[PDB]
Amino acid sequence: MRVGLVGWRGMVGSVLMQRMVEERDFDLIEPVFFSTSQIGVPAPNFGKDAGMLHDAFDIESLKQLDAVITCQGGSYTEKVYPALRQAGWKGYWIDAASTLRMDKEAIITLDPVNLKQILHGIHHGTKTFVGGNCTVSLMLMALGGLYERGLVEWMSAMTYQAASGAGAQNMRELISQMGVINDAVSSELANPASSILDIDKKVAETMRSGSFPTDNFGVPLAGSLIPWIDVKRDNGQSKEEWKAGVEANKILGLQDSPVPIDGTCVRIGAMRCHSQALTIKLKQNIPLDEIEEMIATHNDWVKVIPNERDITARELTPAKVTGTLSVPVGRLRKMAMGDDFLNAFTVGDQLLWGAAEPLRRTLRIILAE
Amino acid sequence: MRVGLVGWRGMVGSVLMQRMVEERDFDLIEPVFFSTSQIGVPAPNFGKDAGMLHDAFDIESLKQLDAVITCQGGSYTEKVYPALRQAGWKGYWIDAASTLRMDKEAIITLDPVNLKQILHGIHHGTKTFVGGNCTVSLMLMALGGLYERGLVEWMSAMTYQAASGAGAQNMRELISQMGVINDAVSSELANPASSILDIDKKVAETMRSGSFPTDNFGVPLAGSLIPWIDVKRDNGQSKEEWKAGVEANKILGLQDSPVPIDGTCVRIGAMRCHSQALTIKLKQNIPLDEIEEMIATHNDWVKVIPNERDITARELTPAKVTGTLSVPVGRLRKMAMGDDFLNAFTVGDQLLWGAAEPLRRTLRIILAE
Repeated sequence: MRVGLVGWRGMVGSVLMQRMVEERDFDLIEPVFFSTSQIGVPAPNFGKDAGMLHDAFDIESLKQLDAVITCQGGSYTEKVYPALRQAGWKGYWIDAASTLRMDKEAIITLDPVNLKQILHGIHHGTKTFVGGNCTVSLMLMALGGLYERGLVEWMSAMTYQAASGAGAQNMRELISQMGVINDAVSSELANPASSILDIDKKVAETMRSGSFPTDNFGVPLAGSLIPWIDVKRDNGQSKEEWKAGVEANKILGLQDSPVPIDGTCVRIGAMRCHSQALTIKLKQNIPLDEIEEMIATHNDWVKVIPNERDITARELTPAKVTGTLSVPVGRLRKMAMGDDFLNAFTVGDQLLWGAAEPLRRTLRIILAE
Repeated sequence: MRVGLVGWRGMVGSVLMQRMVEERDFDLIEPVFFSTSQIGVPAPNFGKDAGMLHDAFDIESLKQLDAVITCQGGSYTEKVYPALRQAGWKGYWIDAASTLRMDKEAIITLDPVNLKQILHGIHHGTKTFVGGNCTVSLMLMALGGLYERGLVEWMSAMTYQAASGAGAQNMRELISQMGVINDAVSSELANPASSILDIDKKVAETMRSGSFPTDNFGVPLAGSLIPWIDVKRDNGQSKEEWKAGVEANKILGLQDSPVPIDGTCVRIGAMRCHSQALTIKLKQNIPLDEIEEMIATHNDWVKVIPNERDITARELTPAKVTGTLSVPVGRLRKMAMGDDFLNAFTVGDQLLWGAAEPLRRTLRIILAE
């Protein structure tokens, strides 16, 4: 199989390349590397020679491929995808971008949750497979066991989203902001006799100053939070908030009778893990033990953490999860509202299950069929 | 009125002192400053001479006071309060600590919500007045207009709690951790062409290292979060999560038919403002405009932030709110679950309405009555 790679040098693409090397995906394909900047020079060698860099915008070149995996983003997909399909290309388009998620000819791919749907699509002529929104994918990796059994009546999701969701430049800005905050008080910070209110005064002033680095976020992130992600929609949701309901229900094949999913999506000062605090309304009163089993046995990556302070502090955090494929879920308990209300808190890596991992897995599924 | 001040040198105490100076509270009282480790040293001069620092554990000296305002904490109250009351002291005990909050003889004070309850207490022999949990006070300052009208069926609260809530050393530690994170990658950040994954790897290693300053939190906070605050309770709640239900219903005088309040309390890398993401179940489908009016008209400090992207990012954040008495609430909209589900996101300063402000206001109410 001849597989084109686009956006392999960017953040998501570089994670994908790392994972494809780790899993020896390249052993099974003929990789063709494309560039949006410079062509004709040697392609990256991740273990074997792959020839030259090809023109990412050349329709004839793309037409010769059996598949494309693109992490290049929405602008690229919009520019290339329609023309490529119009030109008669029937190969597999595997895409990280949101562009095609809700297209009638596309399947959103999260195989631990919807392998059956993916396989049906492959067998019946679906050629476009799109990774879902990071928060959606991470939530379903945590709660797939409940959703697959049709037990969720509705879910409120309040999120704690990392800088990586916005981009590499945003991550850099977050760290720079952290440095500027510390710089303001570093001389007196470690002196317990120094006025804590004077320290706070300087921190607040620094964060409010015009020179505080906020080009990417627009406002401070370090030391703060931003309770709005992406553009406004007419009903008052942000696009980030709206994505959950439409995408999860497409993944789950419930568009005719969707699970209402809503809440507030908040950016916080984390690098690359999204966390989510969930109010889950269940259709029945299920014992907590059974809920724990349903969740834990759904997939190999979900990890149900005992509901205890010390273990939670150590295991259920971005510090623990960053750069791993593990999806811990904890604080699992019935709520004051009733035995059909379930609290959950989950953490997941935005770049792995939330971006790169479903792309390589989809490739492997297509190969095996 | 002779008023004793205990724990005035600490963080909440320092904020209280600043506020009492700003509002000229000292003009109305005879302040007597107490101490644990500086007995005999001249008392602070905030405008007038207050003599010398008295012994905070001497019951005989405390008995000469008409009132005590204590920011000293739970262990101090546990030791001094029973002994002082048993000695026959009939003065006013105004306390920030959680200790006496649920005692039958005590009133939880948040006068923009329960002035009437406080006044009735004063006129009927109540001599113990206790500030509520920071999260409870801040939530009710935002949503008092709905709660006082009995329109809330239940509420799920997912919190984003500032470092200051854990203590002054914890806030310092947060800033310290920010510095350590930046230090690890400062060279790479200054280079435009550095790899984001290399930067990410170093940040994660730094956060996980024994050298990372985690003495107070036990785990990283900067770059992370901690979805557990305070001790575990038998039903799986943390103490922090349990406080909202018992305290809010006491404040509102709803013990006979309490509003269910529950959720997950999470520590994040914010300086001194708590933020809360609320799923509010209403007993009726109230028009959104009317909800906003009910919220806005409740008190002088709540601020309805229009549900627009740019204004939300600028106004509904710790960076905006820090060190002010403003309690913005925004993202006000009906949710996917139905028009009797209200989303709300609110931010409030932990040290003001969440700690010091109800104490000085209670003093002023007692003085005026």
